[PDB]
Amino acid sequence: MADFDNLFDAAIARADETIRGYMGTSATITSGEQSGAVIRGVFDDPENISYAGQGVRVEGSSPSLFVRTDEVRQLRRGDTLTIGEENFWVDRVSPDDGGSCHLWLGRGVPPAVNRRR
Repeated sequence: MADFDNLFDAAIARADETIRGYMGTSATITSGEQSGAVIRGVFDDPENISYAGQGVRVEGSSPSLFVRTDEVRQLRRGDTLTIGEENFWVDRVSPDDGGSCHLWLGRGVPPAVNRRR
């Protein structure tokens, strides 16, 4: 469970806080215009509780995606993307002048995800 970690983790961090938080998400943008851009970022669901007591939310209705550059911004509506499972969709909005740095996604985690083992 714990091996090959420099040396220790008590009198070296001089902090001891904020450890959990595994990351490493890959998302790919494929639009009818210029499909061929791989971005990093994961899915976020405000609602949180997506198990029981659903069909209303009254708190979380749409999930956002966290990006680390400025490509998702270009991910204008009507663009399909693939992440991990290989399914990400731009839920963003643009009544006329699109360009919001909110990044609201719509997922459709399907079976086919190019597995290898």
